[PDB]
Amino acid sequence: TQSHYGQCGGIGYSGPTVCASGTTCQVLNPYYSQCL
Ligand SMILES: *[C@H]1O[C@H](CO)[C@@H](O)[C@H](O)[C@@H]1O[C@H]1O[C@H](CO)[C@@H](O)[C@H](O)[C@@H]1O
Repeated sequence: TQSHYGQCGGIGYSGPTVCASGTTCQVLNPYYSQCL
């Protein structure tokens, strides 16, 4: 899973998108979504 404060869903982001249990994937910007 993605770490806390990590990107959880960018458009074209091939890395860890699934937030860790206890973190919310908050889309902050078009490509930047962060596990908060
Ligand atoms: C958490 O770790 C992931 C890799 O294991 C990264 O992909 C994430 O973006 C996230 O890293 C960022 O946030 C953490 C918060 O603890 C910082 O420690 C990292 O340096 C980085 O800024």
